[PDB]
Amino acid sequence: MMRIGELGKKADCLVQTVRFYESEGLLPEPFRLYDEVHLQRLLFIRRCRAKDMTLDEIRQLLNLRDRPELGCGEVNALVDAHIAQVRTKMKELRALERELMDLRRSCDSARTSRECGILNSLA
Amino acid sequence: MMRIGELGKKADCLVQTVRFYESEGLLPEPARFRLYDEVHLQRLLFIRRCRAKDMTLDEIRQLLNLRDRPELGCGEVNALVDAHIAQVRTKMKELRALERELMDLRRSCDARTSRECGILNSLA
Ligand SMILES: [Pb+2]
Ligand SMILES: [Pb+2]
Repeated sequence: MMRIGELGKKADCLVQTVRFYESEGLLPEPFRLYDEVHLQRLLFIRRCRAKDMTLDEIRQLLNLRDRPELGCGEVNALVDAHIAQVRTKMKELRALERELMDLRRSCDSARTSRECGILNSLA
Repeated sequence: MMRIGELGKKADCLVQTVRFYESEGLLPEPARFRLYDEVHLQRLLFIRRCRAKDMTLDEIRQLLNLRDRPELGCGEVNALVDAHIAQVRTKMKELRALERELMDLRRSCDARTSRECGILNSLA
């Protein structure tokens, strides 16, 4: 059994982070003592957040993990939807890059603010 | 001269958005019971174009300060856009790596239960 400080140390995260996850309903119930189940939960959360998952996605995955008898098809759908999201964002960012490159080309090294091609194209 | 509602109509933005920009120091003082004029409209349009090019409120604040000083060199405007381009390029690299990571995750499950789920099991 561990206090929150020792749990945080073992999970390589701050006490305030553990308390954030508690306030968001991501940790099972536990002065308050914690054990191996809580540590493994924190590690699971950590790996999900490192794969860009939101708290809502993690809450859904945890609910499925807690119910081993349920079908896991929705897990595949969650990851597929995330992949689709990232692909759309990449397209948007490339278009933004090209837009900004065009903006940059509108001005040179030796001008005043009054003559600035960037400021003038934004006006 | 215009009230805020008319200014918002002309700039194609909400009154609350105008007030947000005011609270953030992005708009000059009202022309005159607050009244606005053409200068405020052109400012809102400038802000709109900047935000559509992914600029943050801090970058916009910087650009506005340089716009308000026409006698200065505009070299720092070029540097601001160059730094933004560099930022976007790094983000694109990170996102592509994330995409490839998520594709690998998805490949780990391929009519199973949660107990046997390859995705859930790889995250445990
Ligand atoms: Pb699955
Ligand atoms: Pb310039």
